[PDB]
Amino acid sequence: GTRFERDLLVELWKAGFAAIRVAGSGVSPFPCPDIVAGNGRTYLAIEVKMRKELPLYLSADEVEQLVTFARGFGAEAYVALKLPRKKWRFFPVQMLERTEKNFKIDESVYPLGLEIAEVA
Amino acid sequence: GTRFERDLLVELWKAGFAAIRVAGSGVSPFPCPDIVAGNGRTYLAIEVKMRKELPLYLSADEVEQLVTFARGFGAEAYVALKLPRKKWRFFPVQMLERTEKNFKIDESVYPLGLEIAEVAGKFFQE
DNA sequence: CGGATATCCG
DNA sequence: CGGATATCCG
Repeated sequence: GTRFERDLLVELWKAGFAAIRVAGSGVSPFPCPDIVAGNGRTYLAIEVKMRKELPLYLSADEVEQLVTFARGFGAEAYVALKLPRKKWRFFPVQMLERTEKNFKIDESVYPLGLEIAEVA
Repeated sequence: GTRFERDLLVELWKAGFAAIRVAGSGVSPFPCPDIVAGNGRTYLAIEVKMRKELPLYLSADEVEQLVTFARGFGAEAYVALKLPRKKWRFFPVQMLERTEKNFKIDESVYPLGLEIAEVAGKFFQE
């Protein structure tokens, strides 16, 4: 829980990123994203999710907010997803699938996600 | 809160930055700034300070950690200082005055600080 | 958020 | 070295 978020930051740090947890932006009612990270070359805006199983559903609003932040900041928008017994896995927002009104990572997308080492 | 960070976040947003306050910005063993901001081309790591009057003293450790973070992340390190009845002013770490063991912003340096519009203007540098 | 000590400026 | 401030830690 708190455990796996610590694990995610420690993995990012070991991969060479300085990474911070976000408290807020002072202008929006919601804190976005969850983590921002940079290594001097690559910058990441990360929405962090844990799920007991697939699929992960994301609202259109939450994907829009993440993409808008990433564009305004100069970062790559990512979703980090933790499943039980699995390592953290990273999905560029471009990998998300659409539902009628929203977004998802289902069984067909999950295998395409990246290990932190590849993101670097 | 603080209400100071909040007010600075609003000014950064008005100046075209996507800015965020850093959480657990004291309880961590690793270096981390108060605010991190980007506008698509410029990246800032900012230590935020409010004082009734000059000088602002800054510890060697606080400045070293700010520089270390900014180097690892890929950002420019700045101190943001608010004095009563003055707008926020931004100081690149290279601009800080030195005391015997630490750092400060005092009467000689305060006038050289940048207004938020000049920081935002870095967008157009190559 | 605030009380008390360690640091340290001048 | 005296007193202002950074910092710790409940």
